[PDB]
Amino acid sequence: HHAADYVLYKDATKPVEDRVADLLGRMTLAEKIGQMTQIERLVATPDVLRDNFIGSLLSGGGSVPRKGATAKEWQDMVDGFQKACMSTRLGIPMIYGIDAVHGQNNVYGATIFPHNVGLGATRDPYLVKRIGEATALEVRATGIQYAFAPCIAVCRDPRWGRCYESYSEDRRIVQSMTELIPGLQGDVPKDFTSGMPFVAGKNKVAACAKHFVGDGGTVDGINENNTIINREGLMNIHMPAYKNAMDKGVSTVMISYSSWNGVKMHANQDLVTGYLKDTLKFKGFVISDAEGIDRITTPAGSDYSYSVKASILAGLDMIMVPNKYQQFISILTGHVNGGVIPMSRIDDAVTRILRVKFTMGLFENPYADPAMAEQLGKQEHRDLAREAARKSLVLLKNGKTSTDAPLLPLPKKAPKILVAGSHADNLGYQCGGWTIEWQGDTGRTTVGTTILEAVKAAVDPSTVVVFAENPDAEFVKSGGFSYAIVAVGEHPYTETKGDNLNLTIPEPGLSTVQAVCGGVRCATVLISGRPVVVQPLLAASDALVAAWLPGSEGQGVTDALFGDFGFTGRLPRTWFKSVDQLPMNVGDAHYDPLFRLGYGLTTNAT
Ligand SMILES: CO[C@@H]1O[C@H](CS[C@@H]2O[C@H](CO)[C@@H](O)[C@H](O)[C@H]2O)[C@@H](O)[C@H](O)[C@H]1O
Repeated sequence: HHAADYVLYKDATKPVEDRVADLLGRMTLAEKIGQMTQIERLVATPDVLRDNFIGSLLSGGGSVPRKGATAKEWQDMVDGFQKACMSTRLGIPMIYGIDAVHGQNNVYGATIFPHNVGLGATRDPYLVKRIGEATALEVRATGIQYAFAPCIAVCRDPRWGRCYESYSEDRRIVQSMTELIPGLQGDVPKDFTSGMPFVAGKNKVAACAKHFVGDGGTVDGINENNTIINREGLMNIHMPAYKNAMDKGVSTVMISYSSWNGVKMHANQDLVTGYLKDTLKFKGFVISDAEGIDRITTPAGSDYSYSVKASILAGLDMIMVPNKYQQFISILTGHVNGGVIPMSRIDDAVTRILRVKFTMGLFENPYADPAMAEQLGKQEHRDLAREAARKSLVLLKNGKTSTDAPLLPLPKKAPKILVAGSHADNLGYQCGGWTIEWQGDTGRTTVGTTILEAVKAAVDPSTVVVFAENPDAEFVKSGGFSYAIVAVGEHPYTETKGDNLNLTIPEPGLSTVQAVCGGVRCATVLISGRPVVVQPLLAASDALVAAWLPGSEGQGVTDALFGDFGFTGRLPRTWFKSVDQLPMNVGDAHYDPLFRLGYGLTTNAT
């Protein structure tokens, strides 16, 4: 179609499959293996990207151009890498990925949404879709085209450090929340074939259903461990939301570090090729987790030659190396040259990668849109996060006896009130893991409103608000307070650091609640990624709210405390009486919860 130097794959009017096949046919082995290689920005340079024909870059947790970087700085970084990739012989644009898992959370000033467990409490898939939409905008504000979300793990044991990344222990709730996908990517057309990838265009991002499969089913909630369950159970609990993801055109699937009945997912041909590709008809690309192929072996990295063979033969398409790319490319090249990995396998991997790139418009818009920068931290998105935080809250108790006046909602006008606890004025703590840093952090790490700040913004001007992080009993009794709001809970964590066999909150937390509630009527706000031992907190408190990890918009909490809205959240997980009961999930034989899945008290708006 019509100039003399015409190249079909560069023609935006041509069908995606025609463009894919036209480009594939022109590629060298080096160019093909390059496409299959994803590297950290930390090891990327223009020469590296060009010389190795690199297909993808990522920012892992906390991998940022600098602390406090603006949206424009991110765009300029991504564009710099893209300019190198576009300078190769074939000019294949790279795709840049990041964990935008509760907003564009590595980025300073990005709206931080509640983590997934709290989103499960909302039972509101349309809310989650709108969060996906807002997240896509804030990711594109930074020039990034690809989000490693949603985590559709079904966490079956809250001792797991990623339980907060799971919408629920109930697969039906996880299935419902796959609405994140068309939020991130755009809605698929009416004709759409389940398993095809889809992204609407330059204001949307490629999504990633992760981590395939059974990441939430590991023994004792040990992160990356073995999931011991028969096929029927894997298919009934851990797999269903992957089919919903196929139906919604999820562009990519990331493989789990975990094993199923002793077989590493990163080496499981039956599940990756036999099931995901051949049965579910997935036609996007399958990506490893970071050093996932290394961890096939024990010790990890002890036979990288085998790691490459096993993973690529299993059906993985793109390898999140993410650092030692030279070794990866060299070994894979050697395996192909020696006939150990057939060219058909390479061509399939590259077909899938290119399919996603062409489909999403990446060849047409390889560079960032500077007009999108202002989407970052946009007030409308914060208003959405505030709605989500409020809807996520689960009221567990509202009065010590059935005959007491209900404490909540609290009055906005009172002479003097107390706000207390380690989590009352700590933005990092209310965001939890995957916020600015990989593991999260403490204090004022980004733009947001803490619980204290939200209280001050809510109350009548005549209301005096006193803050004390850890007041003693005498301070509270002598203070002339009308009531107190006390916020305590878990510190930020991610992945194995969050694995926890005792699930008791750090001190001081309970001691502060006891001191405050002993002196004045108190509403306890519990910040956690999961159910934790809660009977002692309940015994002390007039009212208690499970607020999960509500994100940057602390006014979501006070919107419910002061009755602007009624409490509506319902537990998306079983609340255990004791960790000795675990695992214990709804539908089990000996089900003996402190609070069952679905429990939640309500209030009416005042
Ligand atoms: C300890 O090394 C750090 O690990 C984290 C998490 S591993 C892996 O990372 C993927 C890409 O960021 C996530 O999509 C996936 O869910 C995680 O399991 C990694 O983010 C850091 O880059 C790395 O320093």
